[PDB]
Amino acid sequence: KTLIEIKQTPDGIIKADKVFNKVKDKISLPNRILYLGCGSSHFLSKLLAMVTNMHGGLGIALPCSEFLYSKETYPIGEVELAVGISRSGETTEILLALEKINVKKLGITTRESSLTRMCDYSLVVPAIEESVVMTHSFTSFYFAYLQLLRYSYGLPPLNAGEISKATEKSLEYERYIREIVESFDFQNIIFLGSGLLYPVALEASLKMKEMSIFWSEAYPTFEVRHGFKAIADEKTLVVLMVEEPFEWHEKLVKEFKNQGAKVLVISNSPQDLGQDYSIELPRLSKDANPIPYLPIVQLLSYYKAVSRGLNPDNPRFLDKVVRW
Amino acid sequence: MKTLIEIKQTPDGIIKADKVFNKVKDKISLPNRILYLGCGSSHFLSKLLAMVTNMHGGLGIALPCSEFLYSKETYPIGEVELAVGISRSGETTEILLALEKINVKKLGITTRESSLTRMCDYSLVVPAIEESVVMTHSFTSFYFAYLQLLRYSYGLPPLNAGEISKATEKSLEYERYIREIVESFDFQNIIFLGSGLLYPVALEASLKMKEMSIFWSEAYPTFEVRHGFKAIADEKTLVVLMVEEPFEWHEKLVKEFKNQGAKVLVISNSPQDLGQDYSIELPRLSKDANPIPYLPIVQLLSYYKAVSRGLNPDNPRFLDKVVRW
Ligand SMILES: O=P(O)(O)OC[C@@]1(O)OC[C@@H](O)[C@@H](O)[C@@H]1O
Ligand SMILES: O=P(O)(O)OC[C@@]1(O)OC[C@@H](O)[C@@H](O)[C@@H]1O
Repeated sequence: KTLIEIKQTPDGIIKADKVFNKVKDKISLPNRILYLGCGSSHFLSKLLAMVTNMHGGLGIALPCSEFLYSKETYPIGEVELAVGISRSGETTEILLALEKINVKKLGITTRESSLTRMCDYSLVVPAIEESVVMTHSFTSFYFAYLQLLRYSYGLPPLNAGEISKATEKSLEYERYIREIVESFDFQNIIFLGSGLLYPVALEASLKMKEMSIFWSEAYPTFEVRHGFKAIADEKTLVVLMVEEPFEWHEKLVKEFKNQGAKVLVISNSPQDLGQDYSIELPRLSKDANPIPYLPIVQLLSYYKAVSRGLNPDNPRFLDKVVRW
Repeated sequence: MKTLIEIKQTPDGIIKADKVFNKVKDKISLPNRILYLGCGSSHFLSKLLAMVTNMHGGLGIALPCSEFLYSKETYPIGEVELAVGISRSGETTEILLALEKINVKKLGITTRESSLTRMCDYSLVVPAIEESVVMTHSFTSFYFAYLQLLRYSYGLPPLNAGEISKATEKSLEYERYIREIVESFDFQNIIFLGSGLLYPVALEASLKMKEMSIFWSEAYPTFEVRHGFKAIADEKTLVVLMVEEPFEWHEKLVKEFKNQGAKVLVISNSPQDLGQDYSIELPRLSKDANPIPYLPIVQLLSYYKAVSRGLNPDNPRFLDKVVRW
């Protein structure tokens, strides 16, 4: 089901737009927003917090358990809205977190659930997934909320059709991605991204980790030179995700190749940075631009998993919903 | 070899830090809104400082230098009353580039007079000198020096340096125990876990293992690990749980990892048996200083694992002591 779900990304964008239009005039997102989630939903929370800041607001993201047990170490301050993100809407930690919150609560989930019952409003984006690994729901949740955020902040709406078609372009790379997995049997991998693409790198790494029971890491693009690069050699694939690369990116690619690693560049640029593999995606509004990158990293993780005889639908030791 | 010698200078580093603090305490006033910038281990130290700043009623945010340089708009920086640039060498290009773009007051934290100190309004020069490419005792020394300055600035009483230094001497007493774990359980990957102030310590611990042993190491906020990340832990994995005051969930988590076949080392300030295979109890200190004794433990673990693999922690492959552009 994992592959089928990744391929439903284009439709997920359309479903998200529909939900946005249904609730847009029922809730107005404020300036100070706290985002809470676990696992992939935490990485989505980080992404939402980032785009909130990008558009002039003040967003902070924290893992549910850190809010539950160590909130004093985080710069939360006054919260005008608390957003709880949970694909299942049943994760014990998010429910525990929200019951401690008194301010307005907005839930983001795929279904009517325990979560929606404890929130004042909710974005129920029906990007249903049977797989334990979150795929198109991440992308769909992001778009639905982004539309709502832009709307609340007085910005023009994004073109859902254009963005959905952009993800169809990402899916055209399926065979090429399969070829990467077939031609280079990497033993570990590093995902790199800056700004909005950093949370995407974190999510990408988790996809690879869950689906492939793999050694995968993720870092803000240039932070990797600070010790982290020591574990990259001829058995490593480095995935650099960048919208508009500059000289430092070319130097970084060269640096990794000098260590023997192979480099895959996913960008919105026609520039040759010296990469071994290249995936060019349609450039969109800066805030929506990360969307087409998700299906690419999801497909890469899926095919690497299959190449190891693993079942991405039900990774060993994992539960679909973490409960306590 | 200098790495082990440097790890063992942790106790003295605390004393050196206290001396610097007392020399500059009335020359530097720390504000409410502070931005912390650093790279690599210095970034993880920045996260720790930002957290303790929040813990004490201030507003601290930490960012890797390059993210501030090229993607600051995606972060909740807001109004900055002070920018703190952390760099052991004081020569990292990214920190120099970051600070020159800032107009507000700038404080540097480094081990030596350098390019960094020359562009800051003032600096905490803590002479915890290190020849190893891997940062060790300078991390805790920098932390203590600033922590004292923060407490003083915020009207709180001073921490007892001698007591904290002694606490790290207790950490070092576990050297044999740690060496023997490395010699008996040949783990192939490792996961460090910590919450609150111990999360940045887990991040730093993981980097120490990564740099010193060219190892597969990961770090996560304690309970976040159940959310998919735990899939890579099995009988070849050592899970290191760092916790000051464990409760019911910690015992359950330890048991969950053992059920996957992994062995668990618990480093805590509690005598409670959570079911761990290995146990290291450290002296409990003031909440803000409590993380200090944990550093030499993880540094020693990374060092011995490196030696067991015939690797030289002083000069990890591919690494430059100072990253320049
Ligand atoms: O709170 P949710 O978004 O339902 O889910 C959070 C999550 O960590 O739960 C356990 C696993 O299924 C993970 O793959 C998933 O991302
Ligand atoms: O800015 P600094 O704190 O000098 O150093 C930052 C750092 O990443 O530089 C490269 C290596 O030596 C690393 O071990 C070190 O932590």
